[PDB]
Amino acid sequence: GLMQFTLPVRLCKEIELFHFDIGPFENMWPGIFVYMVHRSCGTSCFELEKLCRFIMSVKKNYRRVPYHNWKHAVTVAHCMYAILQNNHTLFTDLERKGLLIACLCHDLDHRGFSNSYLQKFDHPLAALYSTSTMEQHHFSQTVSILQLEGHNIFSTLSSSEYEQVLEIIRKAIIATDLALYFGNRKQLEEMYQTGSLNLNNQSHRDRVIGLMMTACDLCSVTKLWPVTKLTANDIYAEFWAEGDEMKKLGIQPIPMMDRDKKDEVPQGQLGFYNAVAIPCYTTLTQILPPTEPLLKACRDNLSQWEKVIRGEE
Ligand SMILES: Cc1ncc(C)n2nc(CCc3nc(N4CCCC4)nn3C)nc12
Ligand SMILES: [Mg+2]
Ligand SMILES: [Zn+2]
Repeated sequence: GLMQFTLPVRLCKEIELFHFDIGPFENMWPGIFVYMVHRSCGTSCFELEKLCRFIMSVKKNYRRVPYHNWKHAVTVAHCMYAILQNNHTLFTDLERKGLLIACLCHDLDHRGFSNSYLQKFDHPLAALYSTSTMEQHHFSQTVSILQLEGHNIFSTLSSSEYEQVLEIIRKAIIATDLALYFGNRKQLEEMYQTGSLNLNNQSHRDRVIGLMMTACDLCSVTKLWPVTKLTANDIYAEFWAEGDEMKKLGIQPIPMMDRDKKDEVPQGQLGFYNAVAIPCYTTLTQILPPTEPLLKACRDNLSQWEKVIRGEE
């Protein structure tokens, strides 16, 4: 109970910043997550023994894929931590509890393949979940792990608080389906510009948490350039293997997943920053001004991709 987690000085200071990289030491990532819960939520939020057992079962249910792996989970949780710590008073006790968990769990048992590839392969998950296929699976894996003996980190919540937190987690995880992001951000933009945006309205909160989830999920584009660039290699390592698997089914993949179009990666990154990332962080900064460092870093990384195209690197 009197047992804080503490980090070395460099990590203790830099973990507070949006651009923090959790580092290559896999065995330090659980401590980093517990540290973040203890500070964003409190030392009393979860029973340490149950939290530790839950974190280790979540880790075991991420696969050894290039991008959608345990490092991505903890990375997306850290970005959410930074958002929560810069907007202290905007969020409920249950939201602080649920959102770090949602982030850690949001790609549970990812196989390295898009919802599109499961549907073309006719994977059993695509018959059980016709839209947001992997994201319904990730939420289902989360509930499974919460129900293992000694793993119910929410056991001290009332039955109605328990239903509320699992509903915050379900919506947060579904919102990481990027097909849902475009319309979500469009509605949030209209609501903020016409001044109808209202954070006492639950359906509006749900949208704002949805956007926070997209922002955390995309946060490789907000890191120092060497982090951004090397993460991009992992993203394509997945996409190109899926492209290979599309060609095995007799289907030309989209350019994004075709390794024959390696040479076009810099231009593909531009499209992605202009169509997805910059608009995401723009709308987020309008709604939650202290998240502006995410927009600023994204714009710096867009400018680095522009430099690659100009042969200046
Ligand atoms: C950084 C990042 N974070 C998250 C996600 C989901 N993504 N997805 C991307 C891929 C962007 C992209 N690349 C291409 N190509 C066309 C031919 C060459 C490459 N098209 N597009 C849209 N980057 C990311
Ligand atoms: Mg996902
Ligand atoms: Zn993700």
